Amino acid sequence: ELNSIGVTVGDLANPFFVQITKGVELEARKLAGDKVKVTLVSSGYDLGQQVAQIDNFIAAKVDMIILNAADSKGIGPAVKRAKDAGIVVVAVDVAAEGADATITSDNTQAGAMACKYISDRLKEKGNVVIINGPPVSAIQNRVEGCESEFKKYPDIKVLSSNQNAKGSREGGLEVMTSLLAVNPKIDGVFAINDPTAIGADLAAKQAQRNEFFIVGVDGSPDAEEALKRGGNTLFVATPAQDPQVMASKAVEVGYGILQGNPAPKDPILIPVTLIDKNNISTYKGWT
Ligand SMILES: [Cl-]
Ligand SMILES: [Cl-]
Repeated sequence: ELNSIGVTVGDLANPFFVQITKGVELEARKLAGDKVKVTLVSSGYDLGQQVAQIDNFIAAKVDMIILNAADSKGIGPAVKRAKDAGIVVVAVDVAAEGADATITSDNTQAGAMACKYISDRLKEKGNVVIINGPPVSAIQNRVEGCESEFKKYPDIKVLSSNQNAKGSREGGLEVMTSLLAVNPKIDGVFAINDPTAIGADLAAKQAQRNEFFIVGVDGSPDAEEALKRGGNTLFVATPAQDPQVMASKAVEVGYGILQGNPAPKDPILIPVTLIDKNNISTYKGWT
C-alpha cells in the first residue's frame, strides 16, 4: 500500500529539513520496509517551483506527499490536485491549504515552557521582556503561550512584547539595544527564536549589560553553540523542536489516512523539550 513518498521542503540542506527527511525515511521503513521509494526535493521557498513538484509527484503516482509549503494559501490548488488523484497530503511545520493532516511543533507550549522557566528562575518576581518576531502562526503562538504563563505571576512585570526583531540576529540586536536604552533593569528575556536570542545576547555584550538571562526557541545548532560555548553568554535555555519526530508522525498519520482512517480535524502538535545546562551534553540536535 505504501510504495512511494514525495517530499518537498524549503531547503534540503537546512539541518532542520535534513531531520525532516530522516524522519520520513525512518517511518516509511518502519511501516513498509526497505523498498519504499522516498523522493526528496527542495522548493527553494518558491511557490511556482513547489507547485511543479507536486504535479510531478502526482504524475509519478506517489502514495503520499510530505509538504513544507512555500506559500500556505498559494499551494492550495496543487494540494487539491493531489487529493483528487487519491494522494494523501500531510503538511509539516507550517499549514498547507487543504492538507489531509498538518503536523507542527507545539509552539504554544514552546512559549509557555520558556516563560515558565524564566518565571521560576526569577522566583516569580522581576522585569521581563518578550522580543517578538514576524506575524506568523508559530511565532504568534509562542508569544501567546509565553504571555499566558507570565500572567500567572503578579510580580513578573512585562516591559515590552510588541517589537518585531524579524527572527534574526540583526533584529534581535536592534530591538534589545532599544530595550536596554529604555529599561535600566531587565531580569529575564524571552526571544521568539534562537537567532533573535543570540542577537539580544550580542546587544547585551555591546552594552556591557548582564543582569538578565535569555531564553530562545528551537533547540537549533545556533542554540547549541551558545549553550556549549566556553566564553560568556546570557543565553541559557531553548525549547527544542524535534523535526525527525514531526516527520515520522506525518508519515504515520498519512499512512493511517491512506488505510481509510479519518483525517484529524486539527493540526497535530509535537511536544518541545527544554534544553539547558543540565541536558545540553545529552541533547541530540539537528546536525
Ligand atoms: Cl524552521
Ligand atoms: Cl540571523
